[PDB]
Amino acid sequence: APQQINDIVHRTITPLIEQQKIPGMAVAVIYQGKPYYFTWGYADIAKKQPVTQQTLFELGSVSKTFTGVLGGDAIARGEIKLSDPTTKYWPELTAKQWNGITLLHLATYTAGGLPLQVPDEVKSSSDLLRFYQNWQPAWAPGTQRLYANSSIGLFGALAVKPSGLSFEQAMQTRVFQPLKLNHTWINVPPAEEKNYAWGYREGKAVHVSPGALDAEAYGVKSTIEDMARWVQSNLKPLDINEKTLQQGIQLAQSRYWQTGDMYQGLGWEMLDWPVNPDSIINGSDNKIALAARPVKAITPPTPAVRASWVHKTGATGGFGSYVAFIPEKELGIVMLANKNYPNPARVDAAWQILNALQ
Ligand SMILES: O=C(Cc1cccs1)N[C@H](B(O)O)c1ccccc1
Repeated sequence: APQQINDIVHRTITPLIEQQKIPGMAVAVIYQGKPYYFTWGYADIAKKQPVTQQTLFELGSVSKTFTGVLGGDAIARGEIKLSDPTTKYWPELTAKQWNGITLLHLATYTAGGLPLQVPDEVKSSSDLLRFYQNWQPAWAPGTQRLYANSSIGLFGALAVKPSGLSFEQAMQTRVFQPLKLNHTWINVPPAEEKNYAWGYREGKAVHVSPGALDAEAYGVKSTIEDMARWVQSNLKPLDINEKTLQQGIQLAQSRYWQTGDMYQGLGWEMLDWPVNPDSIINGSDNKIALAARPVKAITPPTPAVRASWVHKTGATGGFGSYVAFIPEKELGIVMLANKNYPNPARVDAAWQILNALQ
């Protein structure tokens, strides 16, 4: 890598790994469109397996960006419309609080207070119908944003219904394969287990547990190479050959709602560039990011703005990920770690690196 990239990445990440006691980490910097990779530490402490460019990490909520894009692709295919009521795709959702709640509200966490987590007790498909039927919104739809797995998770499940494909099959066929993300998975195959890093929570090696709508909200595992390709795809959607996927990417970066200086896309979150680093750094902290906040509708949504800082944080019990890019500068970064460490530390490091290179 050019020495400038080598230096800012190592001078920023090495201290981070030491301060946060991260076992293993992989970073990709996309500079002028080309990827540069960096790895440190361990994917499996006990077995002394190092992190490599082929190591799989749990992406946690960064998976929502894939769900948003898959949803965008379904819209582009004419299979669903964000203005469609949720009941159009789940007629069994007859409870009256659902009248007025559209796929847009589900995708953008504005349905009226759907909860952050789907309860552990929910497993069967009928357990899920019961959970949503019994949920009582705190607010009218389209008035407040409350980040929630049960919101975008349901959007993902419903978005693929017209296709008749399972969510995993749709994701593989319509997003992973076209983009050549050949080492990106919702369920890690046995052939790839040798590369699946363990996550570490309080020193214990752990992997994400099965849960309702897990694939849709936090279930993707990927390598640093495939994630750099994901960043390149989102930085330059026009280079993508598959028409509906190119449009879906563009739709996921449209600005649907505004809260403070942040705009909500489908999965992706965006701020105008140049950004005030404190605004995105402090903003990433969980109980700012997970708070109930009033939203202003952007009517109609603003098409993807090239001069934006587009990003998403993600975590599972044992992993912490972060992706951010700036279309206008053809610049981006992916940070994958097998410890769920504070979001502000991720954003601070990313900003230090990208600001140095911009
Ligand atoms: O819920 C998850 C995945 C899991 C975290 C712990 C067990 S599964 N992730 C989202 B996302 O990374 O934003 C989340 C939700 C609530 C709090 C922190 C993270």
